[PDB]
Amino acid sequence: LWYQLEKEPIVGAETFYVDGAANRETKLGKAGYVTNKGRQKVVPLTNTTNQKTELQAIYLALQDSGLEVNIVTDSQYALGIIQAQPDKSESELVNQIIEQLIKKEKVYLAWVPAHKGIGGNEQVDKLVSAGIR
Ligand SMILES: O=C(O)Cc1cc(=O)oc2c(O)c(O)ccc12
Ligand SMILES: [Mn+2]
Ligand SMILES: [Mn+2]
Repeated sequence: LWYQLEKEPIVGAETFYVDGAANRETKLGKAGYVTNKGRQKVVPLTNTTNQKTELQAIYLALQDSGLEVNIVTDSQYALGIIQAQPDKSESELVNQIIEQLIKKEKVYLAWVPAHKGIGGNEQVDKLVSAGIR
């Protein structure tokens, strides 16, 4: 079915490093990205969870990118959902992400381990984590 993930990075395409952070007690969160072209975004979230913020971040990257995009996440949870290539989810947010994925021409989704010195990943982590932490 209909959408396909690239097997290797798209050379020359904007690369979005995404992350989210949420506070357990307070349920406040942030989602965001930084790109290799100097683009950045951080949005505040309420009544959220870590996994929801990580999915929110990918949705933003998808909304704000062109038809070809590389996305680098540290979330295995999100990776799983997207690599599974579902038709429909019970989650509205996942369905929105799916809708956006179909509208892309090429999407590469990479995973990196959190807090292991990957440049872009550390950058966005610091962004979304500030004030939440
Ligand atoms: O790697 C970990 O310890 C858990 C973890 C998973 C994830 O998806 O995102 C994370 C993150 O953004 C952090 O700042 C710290 C830990 C995680
Ligand atoms: Mn993360
Ligand atoms: Mn982080």
